[PDB]
Amino acid sequence: MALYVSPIVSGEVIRSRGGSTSEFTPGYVKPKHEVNPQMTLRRLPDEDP
Amino acid sequence: MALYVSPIVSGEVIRSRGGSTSEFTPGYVKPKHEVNPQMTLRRLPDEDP
Repeated sequence: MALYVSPIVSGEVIRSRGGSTSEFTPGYVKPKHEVNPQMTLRRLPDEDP
Repeated sequence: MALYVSPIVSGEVIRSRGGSTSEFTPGYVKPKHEVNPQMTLRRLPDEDP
């Protein structure tokens, strides 16, 4: 804060401030999915008969 | 989901979707009526005498 150093002593020296780092590197996602080429033979729920 | 697959273990295959039905034929209705031209001689409740 400041507290009260008297005008007869030098006083203490404050450490200024600062210093904080961090890392958040990798991440990933990959939704592979199949087309199923033999699924197209039968009738889909759509595509009215 | 496709959560978090790392990019050396490329990943797994999903099965997409599909399927539903129902059956109900037409239904039917027919209200027959008659005209019977022999009952037109007597006056209607309308058609003041």
